[PDB]
Amino acid sequence: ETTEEFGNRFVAAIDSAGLAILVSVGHQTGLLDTMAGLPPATSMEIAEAAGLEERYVREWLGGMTTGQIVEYDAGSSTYSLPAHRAGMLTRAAGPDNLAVIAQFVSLLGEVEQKVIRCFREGGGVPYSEYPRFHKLMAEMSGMVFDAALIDVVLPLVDGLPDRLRSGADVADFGCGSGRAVKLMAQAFGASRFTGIDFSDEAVAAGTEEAARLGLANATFERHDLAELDKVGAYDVITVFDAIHDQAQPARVLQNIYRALRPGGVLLMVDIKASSQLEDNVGVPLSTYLYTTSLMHCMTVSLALDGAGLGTVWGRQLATSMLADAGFTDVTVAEIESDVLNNYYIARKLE
Amino acid sequence: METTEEFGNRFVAAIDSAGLAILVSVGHQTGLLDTMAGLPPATSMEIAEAAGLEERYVREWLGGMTTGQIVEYDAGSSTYSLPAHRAGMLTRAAGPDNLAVIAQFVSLLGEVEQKVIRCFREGGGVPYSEYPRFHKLMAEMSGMVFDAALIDVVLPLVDGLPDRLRSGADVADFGCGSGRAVKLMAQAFGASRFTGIDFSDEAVAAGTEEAARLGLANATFERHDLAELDKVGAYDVITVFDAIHDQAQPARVLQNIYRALRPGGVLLMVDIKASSQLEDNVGVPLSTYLYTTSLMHCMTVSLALDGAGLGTVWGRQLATSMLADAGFTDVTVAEIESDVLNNYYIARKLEHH
Ligand SMILES: Nc1ncnc2c1ncn2[C@@H]1O[C@H](CSCC[C@H](N)C(=O)O)[C@@H](O)[C@H]1O
Ligand SMILES: Nc1ncnc2c1ncn2[C@@H]1O[C@H](CSCC[C@H](N)C(=O)O)[C@@H](O)[C@H]1O
Repeated sequence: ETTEEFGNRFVAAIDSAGLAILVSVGHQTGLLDTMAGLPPATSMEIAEAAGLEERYVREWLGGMTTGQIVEYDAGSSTYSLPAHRAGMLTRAAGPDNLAVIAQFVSLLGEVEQKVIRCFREGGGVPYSEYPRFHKLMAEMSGMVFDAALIDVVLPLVDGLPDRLRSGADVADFGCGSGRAVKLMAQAFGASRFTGIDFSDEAVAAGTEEAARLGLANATFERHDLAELDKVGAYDVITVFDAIHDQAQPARVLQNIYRALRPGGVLLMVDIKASSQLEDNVGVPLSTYLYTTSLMHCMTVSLALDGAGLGTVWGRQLATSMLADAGFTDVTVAEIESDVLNNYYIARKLE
Repeated sequence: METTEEFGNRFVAAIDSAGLAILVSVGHQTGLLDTMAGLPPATSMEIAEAAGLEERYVREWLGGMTTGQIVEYDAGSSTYSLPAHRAGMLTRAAGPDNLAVIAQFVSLLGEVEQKVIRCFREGGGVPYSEYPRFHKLMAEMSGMVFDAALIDVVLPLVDGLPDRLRSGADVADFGCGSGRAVKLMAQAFGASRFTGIDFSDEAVAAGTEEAARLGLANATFERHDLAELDKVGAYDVITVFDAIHDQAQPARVLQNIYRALRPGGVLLMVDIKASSQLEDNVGVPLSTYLYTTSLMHCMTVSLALDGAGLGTVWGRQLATSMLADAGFTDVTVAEIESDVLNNYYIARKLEHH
């Protein structure tokens, strides 16, 4: 490219950056929701529907309109959210709602300055500086869990579903807020599940939902995955997007191997990307992935003097690290439902 | 006709793009972009050592920069380069031309999203006090622009203004802020007398110290609320830079500028280049960015004060109308081709008494 072209590109980028933010706001406010449930309408009409300050809404619509998400009729002075677009930005779109992931732009922006300090000074930014994250992660993750865990993900392991039905001891490591555990515990009443996280927040949350639903077969424990006394205690262990952000990932992978009874199974769902940089160029979401890794997944590990592999550790490294942990039978799967993650299946001999 | 499959891709690209912004915003603040411009193809290690920064962070930054396509990468030799054509628009060496500066605003708007959202629900707005890093940055980049072209480009737009100031005329700058404007003019025009007005004492005191330090007798500063001025036929010349749309009571301020001017006096108000019609702004670069800073900042700061909240994109048609409401029956709107972000509204006051 030449110079004129870059500026256009880079200017457009700034406009896109702003657009992202606007979408996140539309999500959190239910504007995007409200508009999907509406015909063409005026700023005041849309504000009234959403139960919001028209003024704020008016400017929102402006940005959305220039960014070509919303459509405004110059003649009638009404705005409209094209349906083909509303099914990609609304809660009702289930897993398809892309407005969720835009929330991360602001969340990452919140620590730009603390991050820049680590470029100069080393160390990293701890989890406690990202209070909003648990909720976003739960939501981002929750989309794929409700959509696909029980009927798509668990069936990737032959006979696992049957096994659960029969009864088995199952553990979710780095469980977060216990969503997957809650779904599985209702789904398989004869199996007993335990979820583990080092957060009080997550354990509280997962711990709570179960209290509410009376799911006896769900139980929650706070532990650090790098140090555990579980030996041969689980037939099945899952870990959903928790490995790359660990401080001592190889150790957790050893700790998983020990806690599995022989013939047991590890299902690690982690981000899909190459461990080689060149291979990620022009792939959608890579720039977003590296950003988050730098501003979150990469730094939170480093803050504990950890490994800091980041979000983009990749397939190659991830697999050979399962090899190193003792998993001699390892296969990688993917699903249409989740474009982001690989689904690594790893077995322990009997 | 755009297809949903198609939108998804555009919006994912958008998602990628926001991250790319932040990376550049970081690269500039870190001094990384500046650093690479001065290097030959090098390794993540070499680049981090060259910049005096932590390699691991530099590496994550480099990766995104590579995927975003800004930075080029020879995987064969594990080296990166910043192409000269790109280095040009992201380096501090471009002074005012550095694009990288504006990227910093993604995080700055990021930092207030939660408070802004609350506003949708409860009204009011986010107070000016919560935006210190934002203010200091604007002022730093305007300041370069003033250094770059105020005397040789901006003032000459007002026909016969260089002479008026050369001979010596009574000048005021409203919303002077840091005061860079006042300094440059008072340097270039020893004959004229300048006054800087702002209501932030910090700024006022600051300027006064700067004035005295440089020994400029002609420069002066005062703390006033622009909306509460009682000045009457004090100034031959009044300059206002990008400080009207943010006001609580803009109409009043314009009415106060009319009143403070002498008959035969001139107002130069610099403000954002946009239409007041929404339709007109679609397809014009940066429209989205501006509507965003407005909702996210310029609009709310006013609303916080029960203000007008006209916003960053109040536009030309509304600005001109407002001037006339204020009393100016003679107004021309100038543009400079180089500057695409601002309109230079030149409003003249009638000579009779
Ligand atoms: N050292 C550690 N010990 C236990 N949990 C850890 C940990 N380091 C990170 N984690 C967990 O890693 C999780 C990342 S996100 C949570 C994953 C969850 N399956 C979901 O999709 O919501 C965090 O919730 C955190 O609790
Ligand atoms: N009501 C008011 N009275 C006086 N100054 C005001 C004001 N409202 C806003 N301002 C000024 O608006 C300024 C922000 S913009 C500053 C413009 C400056 N000449 C530049 O181009 O860098 C603040 O410094 C503040 O002093």
